[PDB]
Amino acid sequence: TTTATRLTGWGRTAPSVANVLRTPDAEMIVKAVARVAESGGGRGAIARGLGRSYGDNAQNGGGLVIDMTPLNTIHSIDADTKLVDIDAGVNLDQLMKAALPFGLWVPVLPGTRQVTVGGAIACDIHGKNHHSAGSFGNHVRSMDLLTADGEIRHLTPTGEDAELFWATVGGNGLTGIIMRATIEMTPTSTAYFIADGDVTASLDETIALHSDGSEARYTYSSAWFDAISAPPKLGRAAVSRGRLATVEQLPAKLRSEPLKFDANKYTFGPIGELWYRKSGTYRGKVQNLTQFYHPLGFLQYQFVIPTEAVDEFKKIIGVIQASGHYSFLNVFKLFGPRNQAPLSFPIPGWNICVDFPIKDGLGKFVSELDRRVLEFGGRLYTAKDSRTTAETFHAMYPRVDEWISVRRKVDPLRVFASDMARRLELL
Ligand SMILES: Cc1cc2nc3c(=O)[nH]c(=O)nc-3n(C[C@H](O)[C@H](O)[C@H](O)COP(=O)(O)OP(=O)(O)OC[C@H]3O[C@@H](n4cnc5c(N)ncnc54)[C@H](O)[C@@H]3O)c2cc1C
Ligand SMILES: *N(O)c1cc(C(F)(F)F)cc2c(=O)nc(N3CCC4(CC3)OC[C@H](C)O4)sc12
Repeated sequence: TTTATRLTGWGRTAPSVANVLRTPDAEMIVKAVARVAESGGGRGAIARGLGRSYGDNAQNGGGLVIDMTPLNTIHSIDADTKLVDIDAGVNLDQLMKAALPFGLWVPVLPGTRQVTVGGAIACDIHGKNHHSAGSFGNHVRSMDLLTADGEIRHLTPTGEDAELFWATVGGNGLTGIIMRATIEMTPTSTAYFIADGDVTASLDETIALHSDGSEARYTYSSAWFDAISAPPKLGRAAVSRGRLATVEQLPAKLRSEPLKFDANKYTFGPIGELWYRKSGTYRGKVQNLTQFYHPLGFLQYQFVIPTEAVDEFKKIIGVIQASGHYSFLNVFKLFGPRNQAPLSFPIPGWNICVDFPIKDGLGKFVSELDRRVLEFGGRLYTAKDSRTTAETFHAMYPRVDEWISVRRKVDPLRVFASDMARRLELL
């Protein structure tokens, strides 16, 4: 039933060999776990979704990895309660297409639709609407968790078992296997966005745009920013903000199916600077999911710095541009309020995603970035991380001990284990 497979995260780095189970039969998954629990210690088990996490949180070298993608039954969708009851292996793309005809919108979407509900919960994923909607965990009304004792537990965010529910959110698989969840969806009357585009010339302008109160007018906000140019250019951005459109805001051609699923010589001169300002500046543009949300040998790096530490954030950015490591795909956003999950990554503050080409000295440079992020009160994201230390991680998440204590109640014999758990000492 299990196949010895060579696994890696999305970054295609740090491989380890695991016996991978792949079954639609929930019963065989249950017996598998009990089989891991019976054989004493061993290197335990971990669930895996679509493998989109860049790090080592869904591989388990020398142990068992359970592939959850064949558990992809959508059980029910209800437009009146706005609830969706789905297996953990359903992906958000499948969920998005199933839910649209009910006037229901997946409440948190990440940069790719190929992620499982299970993965979305376990990494407590965020998106472009974090400042208005929180993260994925905020919208989960219930989940069924297969715990180390072989029993399936029904968890809810309030009432008893709350502690365990909030340990599972952003718990990277380490409380057990989410089999099934109920999600509350966002009502919508269209599959479209209405978007305002703003272009800044400086980091200080980017920050001001995000501090002037304009952010409250928009449910979705993000920006591509310059991580390469010298200041004051550094941190100039193409900002894209907006909301889901209502049917009366759609052009006529689109009002009958409102919920339809869907370099040159001038380039571095002043004429292109002008083109770039023009084409990035607009009001009330209607856009489908792709145009607005997916507008598009590397090391993905993501951090958030708390809101108040704006000087510190600016400094980190400068260290990056003077580093001699050049990143082109840079996404910036201001996160809103955090949730109660002790290992949830997002906090209110300045979030950035960069992508460095693997080069001589990068490894030791990002270690130095880790220290700055730590010192400035931020954290890195397990979904993006393959290489930080246990000591850095623990200090970045001061509620880790509180989280560890919950995991020890639910998994006393350390039945659930991963490459990340051992590296980050969450085992
Ligand atoms: C191109 C790209 C863009 C991205 N953009 C964003 C973004 O904008 N925002 C964001 O937050 N993230 C983003 N991500 C990261 C991605 O959203 C998360 O890594 C997500 O957790 C991946 O889902 P997955 O199903 O592939 O899970 P995997 O990568 O297979 O697993 C991730 C973690 O979830 C756990 N897990 C999976 N299934 C279960 C289950 N059934 N029960 C318990 N635990 C489980 C795993 O054990 C592992 O710890 C991006 C990734 C890529 C490749
Ligand atoms: N950081 O990676 C990041 C943060 C956010 C936000 F929610 F915090 F704002 C959003 C976000 C995103 O929407 N997309 C990202 N992509 C990274 C990789 C990608 C697709 C989208 O970019 C080009 C390449 C083809 O794939 S990251 C991101």
